[PDB]
Amino acid sequence: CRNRFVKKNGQCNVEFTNMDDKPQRYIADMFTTCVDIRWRYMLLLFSLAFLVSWLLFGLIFWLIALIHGDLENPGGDDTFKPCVLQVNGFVAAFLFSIETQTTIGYGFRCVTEECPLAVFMVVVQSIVGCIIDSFMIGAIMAKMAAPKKRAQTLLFSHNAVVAMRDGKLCLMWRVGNLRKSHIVEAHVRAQLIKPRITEEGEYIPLDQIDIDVGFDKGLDRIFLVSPITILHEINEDSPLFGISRQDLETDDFEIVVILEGMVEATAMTTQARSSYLASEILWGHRFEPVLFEEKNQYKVDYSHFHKTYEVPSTPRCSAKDLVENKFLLSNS
Amino acid sequence: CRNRFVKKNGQCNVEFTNMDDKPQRYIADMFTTCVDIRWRYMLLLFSLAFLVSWLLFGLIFWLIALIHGDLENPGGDDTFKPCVLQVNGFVAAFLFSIETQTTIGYGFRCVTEECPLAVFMVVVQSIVGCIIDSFMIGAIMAKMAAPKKRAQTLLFSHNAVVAMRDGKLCLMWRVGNLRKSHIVEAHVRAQLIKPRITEEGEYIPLDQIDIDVGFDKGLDRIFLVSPITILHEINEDSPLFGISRQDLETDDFEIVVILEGMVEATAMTTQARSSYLASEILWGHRFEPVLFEEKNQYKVDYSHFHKTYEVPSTPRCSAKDLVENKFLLSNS
Amino acid sequence: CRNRFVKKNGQCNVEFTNMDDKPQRYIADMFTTCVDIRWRYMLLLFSLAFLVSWLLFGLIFWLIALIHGDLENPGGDDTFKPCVLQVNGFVAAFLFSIETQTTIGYGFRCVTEECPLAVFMVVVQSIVGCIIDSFMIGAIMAKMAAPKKRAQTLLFSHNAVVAMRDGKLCLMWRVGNLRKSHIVEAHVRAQLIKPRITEEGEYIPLDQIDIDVGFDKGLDRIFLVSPITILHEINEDSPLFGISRQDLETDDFEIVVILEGMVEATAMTTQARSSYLASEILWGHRFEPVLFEEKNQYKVDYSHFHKTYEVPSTPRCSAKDLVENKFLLSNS
Amino acid sequence: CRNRFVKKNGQCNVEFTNMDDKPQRYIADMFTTCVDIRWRYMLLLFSLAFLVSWLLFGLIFWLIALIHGDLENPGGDDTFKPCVLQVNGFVAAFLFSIETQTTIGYGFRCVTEECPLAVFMVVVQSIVGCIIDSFMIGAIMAKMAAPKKRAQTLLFSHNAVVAMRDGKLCLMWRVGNLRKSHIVEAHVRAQLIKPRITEEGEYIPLDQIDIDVGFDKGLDRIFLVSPITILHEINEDSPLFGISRQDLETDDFEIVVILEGMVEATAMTTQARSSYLASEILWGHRFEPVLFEEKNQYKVDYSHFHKTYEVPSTPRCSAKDLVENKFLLSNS
Ligand SMILES: [K+]
Ligand SMILES: [K+]
Ligand SMILES: [K+]
Ligand SMILES: [K+]
Ligand SMILES: [K+]
Ligand SMILES: [K+]
Repeated sequence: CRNRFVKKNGQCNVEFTNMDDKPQRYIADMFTTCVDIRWRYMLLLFSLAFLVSWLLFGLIFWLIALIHGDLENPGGDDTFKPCVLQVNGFVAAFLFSIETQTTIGYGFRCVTEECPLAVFMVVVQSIVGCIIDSFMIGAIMAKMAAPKKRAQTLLFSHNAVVAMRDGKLCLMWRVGNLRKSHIVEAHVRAQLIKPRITEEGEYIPLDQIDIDVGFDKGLDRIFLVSPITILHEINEDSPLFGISRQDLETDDFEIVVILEGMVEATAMTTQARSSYLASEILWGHRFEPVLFEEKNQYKVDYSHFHKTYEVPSTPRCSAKDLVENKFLLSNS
Repeated sequence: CRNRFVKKNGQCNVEFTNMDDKPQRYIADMFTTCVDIRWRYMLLLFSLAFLVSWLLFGLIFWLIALIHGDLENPGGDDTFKPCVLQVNGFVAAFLFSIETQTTIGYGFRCVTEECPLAVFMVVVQSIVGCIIDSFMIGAIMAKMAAPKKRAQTLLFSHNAVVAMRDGKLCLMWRVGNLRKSHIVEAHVRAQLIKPRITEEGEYIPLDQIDIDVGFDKGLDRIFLVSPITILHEINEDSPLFGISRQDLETDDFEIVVILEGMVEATAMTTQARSSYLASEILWGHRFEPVLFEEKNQYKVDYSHFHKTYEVPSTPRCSAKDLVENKFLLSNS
Repeated sequence: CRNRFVKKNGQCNVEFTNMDDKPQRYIADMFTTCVDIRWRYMLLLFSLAFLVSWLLFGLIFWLIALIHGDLENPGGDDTFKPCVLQVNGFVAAFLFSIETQTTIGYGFRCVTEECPLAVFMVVVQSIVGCIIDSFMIGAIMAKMAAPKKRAQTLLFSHNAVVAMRDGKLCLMWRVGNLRKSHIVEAHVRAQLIKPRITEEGEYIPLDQIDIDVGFDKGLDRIFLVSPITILHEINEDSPLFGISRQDLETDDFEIVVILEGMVEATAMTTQARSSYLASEILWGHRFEPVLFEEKNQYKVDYSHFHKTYEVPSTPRCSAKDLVENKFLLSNS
Repeated sequence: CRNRFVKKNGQCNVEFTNMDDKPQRYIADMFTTCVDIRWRYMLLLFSLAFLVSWLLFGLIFWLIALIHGDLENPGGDDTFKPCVLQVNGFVAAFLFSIETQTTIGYGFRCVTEECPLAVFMVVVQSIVGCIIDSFMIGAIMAKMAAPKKRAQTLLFSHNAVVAMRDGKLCLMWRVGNLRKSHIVEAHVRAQLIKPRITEEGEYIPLDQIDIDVGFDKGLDRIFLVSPITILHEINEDSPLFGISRQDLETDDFEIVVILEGMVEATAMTTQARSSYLASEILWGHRFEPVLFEEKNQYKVDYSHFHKTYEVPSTPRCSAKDLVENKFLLSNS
């Protein structure tokens, strides 16, 4: 009922305000800023840069022609040589500027040996043109390769389940790869999200509490080919230790799940996220198997991926009740 | 007898089906998609992009010439100036389009100061041409650098062995580097693959069970120069604890081995994989040494890399038998 | 009073001297060297490279024209063909050199089929031009993407605090993200900086002593959306164990804080640093909450980020006193 | 006396032989292969690629001119239009090929609307030219950024020392950064190298034995500004446990030291290595302090970096002797 901290699609539900220094901080960070904005704005920006330098040098060449007197004698003659042939006005200056910087160089408008300043300006513009190109190439390459997109070929089950596995009460959710290309050095994490008040009365608007997926033993590291069911064994140290099936219909909390790993092709790290609300957690359920063997290989049927079935033999009490009860029986 | 989950060459043996959303998910992920397809398709795609934009602008310039009336007066005269010189029809329009976007700019077909729209279109096409170039460069750079190729200069022994080392029964396989360039931050993992039924009757089509290579102590991290023999000591926590030489000819299971690390030049992570079936594991064997010293250095003879010899003194029972037996003797 | 090892802005306060081999070591490392210098020097260097090769080949073409005799017959005639058309002197040679290497290729100055050496030199310069371009592109891309800039969209609280949380005395500082884009695989570290003398009398000018943020349990790994308060519980192993509120006004030491993680877009690791002097640590204080819920989402108010309030119930003695005192009471 | 496995400069002392499949394995890995070879070979290879495609298309255009009959009428007339203007023979064909692929496009030799095949070939060559460019750019960028070069601005002390620190016998060596730019996520490892025979008689030509630098506690992770002394406390689990000052003049072994971390600018991982022979380890010595404070900052004097002084109070026995002796005294 409270609210969702992280959407099922991985998107975070918080917005920032009253940030103070953001513009100056975004300028020092401008590259990050630049690759974060939408494609259409990034490109708009670069085409502006091209446009602006074309106009600028165009203006320079125009001025040079003006003062040198080339406007009235564009192609020269035996007695007169222009700084740049065929610049008759501003459009021509602009065209020349475009043809030089882009290195198209049609040649109708062309530099001559006449004016050291025009030759100089052609040197500057060629360099400046390489610089801008380099920036545009860099930004495009970067933004293109963005690894977070890989998270959309990665999959979490719509639900998480609670069931007995190997004698232990466990929280389980399913991750899968939608591509035949690997997630290298993949590993999982999970957190329980909810506000709480400490014993000193300090109010924590949202506390983030680890959910042990096997980090200490290195079992958080998975080799992901066909879908894996991720397991949190609920025990003395689990924030879920004292929670039973009925506490699930009542309580308001959220479990954030994460899967990190490197996109095989680029070895770049992507982070895939989802979330399970208390109401999205199915007590006493098990995931339908997606994997099966055929003659020469194994196949994953992905239409069973989200599916679960009831296991009525599942205990309805907390792992705490389960432990303590075990010790009334074992104790008498 | 069951089947192989991972081929000796590292290739995974599973195929995906009934995937639902794949096309839309592959489009949001399109870059990953694009660098995953074969070189010939990726290139085909880019040349299509070039072709398509050339044709398109060619078409534009053609239309402009048409309406302006340049088709009937390609080179102009004292009284008439075309939007783009020498466009006499569609081929010429197309050529002009190619020469502008590629920045070849022969110049026979050439823009004039006459039509703001033609000049404008030359501005747009130059920008658009830089964008496409940038994409092609990005994709090629990425696909070219793909780190998984490095896995083919990395090597696993064809067999794994079981032998006593330093008083402990151990599973061993050999990894090696085929290049004089390093694998940075290299480390190993192994898993035992097989289906199993839990005590609650839940059927796991393939369970992946860690094989402890030294993670807790950090001994999973290796410095790989000449071939290292990787060691799994079989003990109370080893899934192999209760397995003896005869259980090996009988049982059906598989051990997946992994070696991850960064290609020295690019510091990109590669994952190298292989697999040992129960029948590919040699009980009571040891690897032939590949390393030997000469006057000023050490040399690795790689023709001994896969070779093993029998060690008949090796115990034929399980590490479990071995432990418990030790405590009948030590116990009486 | 001593001095600050790391500035609040993350900048390190040490300078190096008497380095010996620096120039030769910087040359072998030249790329790193090159991307470390300021933008204006890096660019100055590349434009020098362009300039130098233009001049050089310009010189070559000039010499070729000279000896071949093209200077006196620039455009040739029925009886004579120049090596490169229209090179009348050095400026023209230079222009030709620029037009070829940049691939502008106006065409007024143009290579002919006449001299194998001129054609050859055009081949060499085209290649050489691609090489230099490639270097400039590489350097610019790299320097542009530098991940340390991301650290300026990351934030530490101006102060650190000491307060009871969940029955334990803790040192706390606050980190936050100023962007809606993630820090992937983020984690924290902290060190206590100060000189000390060992029991053998060895003087360590500055010793760096770990401050346990949860590494053993993996709690150093944070998922950072809205600001997290980082917690050091002061206990038997904490270098702060024996320090009380009064020891804070007296002692001279420093706590260096670090947050590392990958910029989402580029998956490149950035390191963000700050520092708290003893005098910058507020005993008996708690951070003002920045996070609050509204109808459909959560919002962070960043104007409360640095703010703290007094918690007068906080004990003023050391965690050591606190422990030992607990055992006089529990002991009688 | 035996031999050095890793040189002081980090270079590994082993060579590989009898490798079998190397060529085919190097071809699948060709990119890695290509960025590993020397600059002069890599460039030679690309200029070959340029040369080869220029020649090839040059040949095509020549053939086209030949059959079409352009060789005898290079510039055409009112009644005849060539496929490509001004191709009079092979040199001209070659020039045209160069001018098109490089996009120089002088324009004297120029495509016409006449032959669909010539136009087609201009399309193919433009694309092919972009592809090759892209490869060359990729390879150069990669090879340029190689992170291992960073290891030459990183430094190990020429010697390692053995001395008491804080009541414990420790092996110590010194690492330092020669740049004002950081090594991000830096950490250390060390190994003891030597051949040995197991209790089963198995001969290990060189065994690599971990030297505990603090991995379990996370103290292997260092924040490196001014030089750090790395510490191996010699204890029950140290392979050096039973080694005393005299065992050092006698025994033959080697300690390999490693420092890994990401180059700040590129966030690429570099590995820096060195080695200490038994004879390069100084028993009863301490490093001279390089760090000192001045008015507004700290400075590192790098001329003291390798220097050590004698500490005559250092015990000359093994950590084993030291422990056991402690328990004869404490025991009576
Ligand atoms: K031209
Ligand atoms: K890159
Ligand atoms: K541990
Ligand atoms: K060009
Ligand atoms: K051109
Ligand atoms: K041109």
